[PDB]
Amino acid sequence: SANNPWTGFQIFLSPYYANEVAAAAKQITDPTLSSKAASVANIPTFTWLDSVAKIPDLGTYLASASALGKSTGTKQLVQIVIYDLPDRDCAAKASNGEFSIANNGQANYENYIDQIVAQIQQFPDVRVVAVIEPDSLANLVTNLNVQKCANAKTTYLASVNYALTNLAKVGVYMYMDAGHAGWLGWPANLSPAAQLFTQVWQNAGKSPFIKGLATNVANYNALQAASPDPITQGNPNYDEIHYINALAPLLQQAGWDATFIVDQGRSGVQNIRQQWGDWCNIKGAGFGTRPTTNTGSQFIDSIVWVKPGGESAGTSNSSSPRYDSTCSLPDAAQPAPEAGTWFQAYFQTLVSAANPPL
Ligand SMILES: *[C@@H]1O[C@H](CO)[C@@H](O)[C@H](O)[C@H]1NC(C)=O
Repeated sequence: SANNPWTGFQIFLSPYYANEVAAAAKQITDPTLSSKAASVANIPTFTWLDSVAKIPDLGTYLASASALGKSTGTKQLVQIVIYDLPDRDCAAKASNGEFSIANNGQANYENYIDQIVAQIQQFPDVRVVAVIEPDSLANLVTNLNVQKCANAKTTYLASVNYALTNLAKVGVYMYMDAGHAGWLGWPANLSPAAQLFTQVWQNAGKSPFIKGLATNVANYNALQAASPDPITQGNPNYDEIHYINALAPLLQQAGWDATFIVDQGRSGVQNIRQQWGDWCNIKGAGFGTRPTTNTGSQFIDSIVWVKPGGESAGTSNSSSPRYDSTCSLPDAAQPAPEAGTWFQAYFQTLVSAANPPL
């Protein structure tokens, strides 16, 4: 499109990830690998607003970015993920997230959005790009047979609508999460997905700030695979570029000339999964293509690193109350610590296996 949110802006580097990376790199004993690892702190990532507790951090990042821009003559851009739906991650094998539909979820989520808007409102010289609710709307395409998802459907739609509608009022550029090629990219899932995303876009007023969709968030697919990963058999859309090429025209027909961003943060190593749906701490993953607006496609505004690599996605301990058995599969790195905590060995392999090399 004419207006790529990233062009002309300097991406604010997460200091939280930078601190995690610095602490991680000093523990890497091989000096050559340690230096490569340290350099990861210079690669832009998205900040996940996974709870209300993260909102004060957002405020600090907006204010810091504003000052860095003035000190360097640049216009700054802060990258965030909105990730706090009630009954979050409805198809996952364990509940997570501070809000529940049964305890005033809608009002509490609205207040979470309101607090985010109240921060963003104060820093108009900083641009914000937001990924809207990973692991939400895609479940409403393929997973309505999952009772928790069926029961969450109206809340997910209302809450995502509230986020889109209110973040647009402060000029946030938004990409709704849209799963990945092995989820919504199956040819038979394209049209139901397009229908859902278009209805969501319509309900939020077709705001021009709703730029399009984010794909492969927190996943491992290739953008453009050299050859199809065996996990993809049966799906002609075996990588993200095939998925995006197939979905984009369906959105265009609705009057939404949508554009896309694609996570490649953990896509450096292909052919590492037994089944396509295996999502947790996949062993042997490497950092992938660095963020860039040189995307190879009319439809793609940026390759991005949405999920920061090194933070565990779930414990492998089957005794944890938060245990999801996906995290103990033969292709999951084990032992793995609780979700959100640093996973040092996984990070070191992400660095070692980076492609292109760090
Ligand atoms: C596994 O889970 C139980 C309870 O959640 C805990 O007591 C135990 O120490 C955990 N073991 C590891 C290695 O995390």
